[PDB]
Amino acid sequence: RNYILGLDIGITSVGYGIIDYETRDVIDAGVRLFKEANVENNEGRRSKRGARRLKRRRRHRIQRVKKLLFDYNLLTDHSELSGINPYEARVKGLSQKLSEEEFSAALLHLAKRRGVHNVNEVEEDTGNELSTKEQISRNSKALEEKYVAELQLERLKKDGEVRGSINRFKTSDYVKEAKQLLKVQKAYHQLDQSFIDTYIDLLETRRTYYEGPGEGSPFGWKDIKEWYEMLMGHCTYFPEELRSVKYAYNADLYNALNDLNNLVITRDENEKLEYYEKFQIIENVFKQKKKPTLKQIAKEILVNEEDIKGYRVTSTGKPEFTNLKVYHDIKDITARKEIIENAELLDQIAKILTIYQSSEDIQEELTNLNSELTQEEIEQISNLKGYTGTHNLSLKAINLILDELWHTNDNQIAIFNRLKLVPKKVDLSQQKEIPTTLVDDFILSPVVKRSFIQSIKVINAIIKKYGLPNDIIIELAREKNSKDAQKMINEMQKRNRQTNERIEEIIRTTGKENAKYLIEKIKLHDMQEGKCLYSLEAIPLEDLLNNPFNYEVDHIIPRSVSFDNSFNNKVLVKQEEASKKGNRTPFQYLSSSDSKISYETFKKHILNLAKGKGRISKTKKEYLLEERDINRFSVQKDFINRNLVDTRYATRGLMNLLRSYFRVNNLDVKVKSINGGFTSFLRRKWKFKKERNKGYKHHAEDALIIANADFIFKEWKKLDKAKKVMENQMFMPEIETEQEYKEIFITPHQIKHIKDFKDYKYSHRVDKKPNRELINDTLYSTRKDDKGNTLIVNNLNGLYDKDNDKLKKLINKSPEKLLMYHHDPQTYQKLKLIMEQYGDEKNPLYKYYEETGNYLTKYSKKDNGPVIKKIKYYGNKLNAHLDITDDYPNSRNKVVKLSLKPYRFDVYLDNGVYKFVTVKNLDVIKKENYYEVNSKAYEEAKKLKKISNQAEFIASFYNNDLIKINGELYRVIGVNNDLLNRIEVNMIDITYREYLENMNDKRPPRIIKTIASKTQSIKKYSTDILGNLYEVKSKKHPQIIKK
RNA sequence: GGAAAUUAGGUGCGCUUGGCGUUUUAGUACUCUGGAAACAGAAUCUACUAAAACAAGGCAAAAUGCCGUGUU
DNA sequence: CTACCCAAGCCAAGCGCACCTAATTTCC
DNA sequence: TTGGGTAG
Ligand code: NA
Ligand code: NA
Ligand code: NA
Ligand code: NA
Repeated sequence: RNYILGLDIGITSVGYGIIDYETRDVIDAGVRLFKEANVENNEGRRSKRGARRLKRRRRHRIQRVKKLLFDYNLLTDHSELSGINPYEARVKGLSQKLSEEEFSAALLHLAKRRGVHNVNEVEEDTGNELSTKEQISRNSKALEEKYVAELQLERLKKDGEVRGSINRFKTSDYVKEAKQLLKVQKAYHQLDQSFIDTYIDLLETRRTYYEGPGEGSPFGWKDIKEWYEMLMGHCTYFPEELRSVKYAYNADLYNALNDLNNLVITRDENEKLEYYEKFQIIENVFKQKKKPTLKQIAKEILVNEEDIKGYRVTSTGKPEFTNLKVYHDIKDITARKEIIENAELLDQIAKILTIYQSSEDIQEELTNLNSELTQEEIEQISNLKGYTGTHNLSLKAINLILDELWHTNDNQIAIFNRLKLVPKKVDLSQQKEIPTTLVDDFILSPVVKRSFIQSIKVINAIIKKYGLPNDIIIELAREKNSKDAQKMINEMQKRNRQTNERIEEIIRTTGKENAKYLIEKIKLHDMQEGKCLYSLEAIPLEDLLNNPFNYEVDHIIPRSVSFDNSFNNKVLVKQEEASKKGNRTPFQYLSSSDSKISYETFKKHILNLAKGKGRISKTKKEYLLEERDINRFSVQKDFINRNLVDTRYATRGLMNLLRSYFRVNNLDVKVKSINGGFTSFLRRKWKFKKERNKGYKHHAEDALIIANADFIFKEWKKLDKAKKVMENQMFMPEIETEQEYKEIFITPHQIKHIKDFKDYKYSHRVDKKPNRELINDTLYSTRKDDKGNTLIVNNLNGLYDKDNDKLKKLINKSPEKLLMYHHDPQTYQKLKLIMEQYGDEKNPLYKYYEETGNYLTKYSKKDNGPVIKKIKYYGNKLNAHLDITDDYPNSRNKVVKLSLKPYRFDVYLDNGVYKFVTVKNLDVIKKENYYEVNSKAYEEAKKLKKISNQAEFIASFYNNDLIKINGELYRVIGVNNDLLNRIEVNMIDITYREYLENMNDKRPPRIIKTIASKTQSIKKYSTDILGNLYEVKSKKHPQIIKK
């Protein structure tokens, strides 16, 4: 039939509501669910990618230093340098002789940790933060008379350690020390100047941001030109043309001419500047003064400033005129007419200055110009600052209309329109459905991008199954992400705690239990300092408590135009003032005779109220002092745009995409958005359950409410004015009072259909991506007990943190797990003493150090033992793991990584018994065009699971795939335990965590299913994006993945 | 609403580095044994320093070498 | 099996371009 | 939230 589509677009969900356009009965409703596309995910990938390069290039630096030492025959395979201490050698080499083994180990150590380059220049007063800027400053002061190696050696002898936060130095300080060392060791070893040059180079050299990665990288570029051209944007009017450099000469001339052509001069002659005038202006004030002032242009044209209007202006109110940057930058170093009067050359100098990023490359590229530039000039030009960014137009666009700017008075947009040049757009005439490719182009957040792409796919599926709707109404989340969302929640709860405490304070003080029924009026009362804002008369709290009906909550701006139901549009006033005011603004009401006070007296009170701590809302101030005319349509448009509709950038982009698609394919579909604040008002007034603990269906419930709102706006003729604005159609009945407003929207008994609806559908996005995180980073050592079991060795760090009770619980439950319990028991007894004395304290080690200022030290008869900074203890028995012991030679024990991230599991039915094979991310291998499962790993896993050749493959299960275990349908999380045949699932219509909360069940909030001989049946289900269920069938395990 | 410009603020993608962190091994300290000491042996607990590995792995051949946790 | 338990790499410094917001001038 | 070992 004819239907209205409502969309609730969220961070992790897209809820849709389908309701009849006439009957207002719900056809269908559901939720599309997916993971939040938060920026930290890709940040993690980029961060790891950067870390790999750092480690790779650091290693490559060392190898080259060693390869250099090999070539000069200071190092051999046979040469042994193990006992040597670099800090001792590096200091000794500064004034004495070193062995070929002792000298090289000093050079190698320097090459490994070479310090920073960029931080160097600027000192920072020490706020005692562990900042690089602060630390570098602190070391420089302490490096005044000493070299780096010297200072480190002193710290080593004096403090016992070198490494840490302090070990941050400038690269120059290392190089300075290296140079001195090489100068002294120069006499004792046969080295040429090529040696000392190559090493210093190797020590200090690092890639630049514009140089990028090496030759192979898909992230790299061939040269600086290709690098910049890829990044820079394209012209608005010529898409094929690259933008001009922001400060090209012709670009700024274009800017200056637009300024002059926008001017209006009041005089007997023409009000617009003639060509000869603009020529004189450009030459006599623009090419003469760096920052042209209004006076200079006025003096040139022989009028006063007051006669000149229509000029760009700064926030101070001072005129802003285009600065000819290149012209003056070059003029200052050279006044030769050969250079300055050459626009083309000035253009080329600007481009070179902007594209390339260092003086040296600038010089070379400037030299390649074969201009009339003196080399002395070129070197001077290369140090010019501020050549960054692009103009929004190409030189092609700029040069084309430059004469027109000179000889007409039309600005750029007037000329472009006259020339029939339209800003580039994307055609959707060919598209069979609403495209998803365009989303990134107009989006800022990764979170919003995914939500939009999913939203579009939801729409495309709905129109395919249901046909086109007349109306699409959309609401977006207030939060940009979940972290931001949680912050909103915290502030909400905190405010609630404050108000709830305030109410308790009143019932204890007055004994009037009525206060819990007057929260909003009390909130207003406290916020308004106990005065009626319209009469400025005092509102005694006792009278408010006893007779609350005498004091009315009035809406500042009438909701007939404001559509604002929030606390910001509410004021507690006397019933008499609220009655007299009617459908007016405070300004309109207080201007009339009906009012007790003048608007000025009112304005004064509000302004003082709006300043200071606990002040009135800023939005409230803007409302209370609204002096525009409410009946003016333009003003009504502003309020609708602020409070009734969603005019945020992301919303506009998506909405325009939909409208553009429909208009081009000539589809009569009306698209609109709605402010979340207004829908919340509806849900509140339509008496929906306050506590949203029903699970995912709330998203579909919201979309139905959103769809119902669209229905209401198309039902009434008084809402036709507002409906028109929401649908953005070009251009009367209207809501006249507060009471009328309530009648139209507060209709709780007309939406029972929504609440009674119980046919919600759910769609969970399935993840099948290969090569995600393969395994946890942490390296673990192992031990073998007397029983023969290999045990994981864990570390206890942060023993002196306040809230760290890990050690206390460990000793009370299992002291024998401490390796220190078996070896060095003297220290254990020393620890146990500390533990027993502060048993009540969460961390006995914290309170100790807090009181003594000293840490637990290893036992020594001389009381000179070392501090204990972390304690090893035995963990669980080793099982599922990654053996990487081979990376560590002659290691007495196994070295492992843990948590083998599963890709999927394949269920087999083997002789009436269900079993499954766990496919790890480690088992999926990449090829140039595709991923494939390791057959040797799969068969091995098949054998370890005792799967037989007779067994038949049932299905594969990825994350969020639907599974029916013994007749109950769940969604797959993943393999929880391969060895114990335990897979983890969750509920489809709700989280299992919340399900237990509703039941007040204290069981662990995780569903673990065991696939064993007691398992009766396993089926694989799936859904469309709308949440419609269906069963699947397959014959063999997919071993090839395309990516 | 759209076009250009000026200032301030913000978001993302990409690049370039720093010092940590985990682990092994070696040396030293610490503990234990013998000894007048030197020193040797044991232990590998705690600490410091150096060398090496750090998503499994895949390329690549003197290289400011390259890829491997994102999206679809 | 149920009902537990544990533990999971991290900060700081540059840079390019794209995009957005707010304010100001003109015009379409 | 999730790999996965543990007590009973
Ligand atoms: Na480009
Ligand atoms: Na620049
Ligand atoms: Na009055
Ligand atoms: Na940025």
